Amino acid sequence: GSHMRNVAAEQQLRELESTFDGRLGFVALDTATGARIAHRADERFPFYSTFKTMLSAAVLARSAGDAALLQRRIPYAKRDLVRYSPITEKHVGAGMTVAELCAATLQYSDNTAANLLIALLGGPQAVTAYARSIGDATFRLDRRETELNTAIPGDERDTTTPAAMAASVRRLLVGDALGTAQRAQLNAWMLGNKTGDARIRAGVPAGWRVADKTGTGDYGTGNDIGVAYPPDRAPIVFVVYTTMRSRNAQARDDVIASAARIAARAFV
Ligand SMILES: *[B]([O])([O])[C][N]C(=O)/C(=N\OC([C])([C])C([O])=O)C1=[C]SC([N])=N1
Repeated sequence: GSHMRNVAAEQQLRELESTFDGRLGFVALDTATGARIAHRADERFPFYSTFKTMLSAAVLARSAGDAALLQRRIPYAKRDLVRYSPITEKHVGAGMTVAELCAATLQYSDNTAANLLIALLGGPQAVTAYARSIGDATFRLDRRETELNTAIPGDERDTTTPAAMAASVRRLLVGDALGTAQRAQLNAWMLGNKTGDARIRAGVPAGWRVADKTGTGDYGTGNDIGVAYPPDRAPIVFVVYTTMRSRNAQARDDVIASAARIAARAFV
């Protein structure tokens, strides 16, 4: 890689942003060198479901000191279900274990699972407190699902910046924010994500393994965060936020894939 290639990538990101109505917020970090490719890196974006990575990390951190927490069963009823709860709607009554809730919220973006885990931790402010503990001064979780997805212009609730989220994803999945076993579990869950095949995954080479978490809001908006694990070189962190409002899902996913492709080109 080189600075010149990273500057070219940033120009290509600006050109990409001109292809849709809205803003692109992008950071990629090459962990072999620390090199960064950035576009609107310090602007706030609604994080939508990508916060579920921070949420699950906070649960895992608590589980490091409570060996039974991940097996604890949390009951809930049909009245507790919010919109888009494909896994939790199957287990109304006796409910699900904390580990199962984490897997559901990470791999299917299950919203009720997220709310149950937020309540487990003591409320949304506990997720913000966890972010502070790992060095993220920017992240703020103010609301629960599904209200946190409103994305009102100028509203800083339930936002972060691409730079702050990339730093947190790096520390969580590649670095020292969590203990060994918990870092590994977070990677395992995110490697098994079911919702992101058309986003960051679609922009990187086939042999790369991707651990990602998607987000989706109103009006065909979307985002994706994660780490790619190339087969014989160092991991690369990807954070792609947008305020894109699209006519269809394919257009939105193509922008996110393209942004990842631009950074992969610069770093290989
Ligand atoms: B998260 O951002 O993944 C939670 N997403 C949602 O609640 C919404 N949609 O869910 C679908 C489209 C199934 C998804 O792919 O995540 C959503 C749609 S509009 C809105 N405000 N939230």
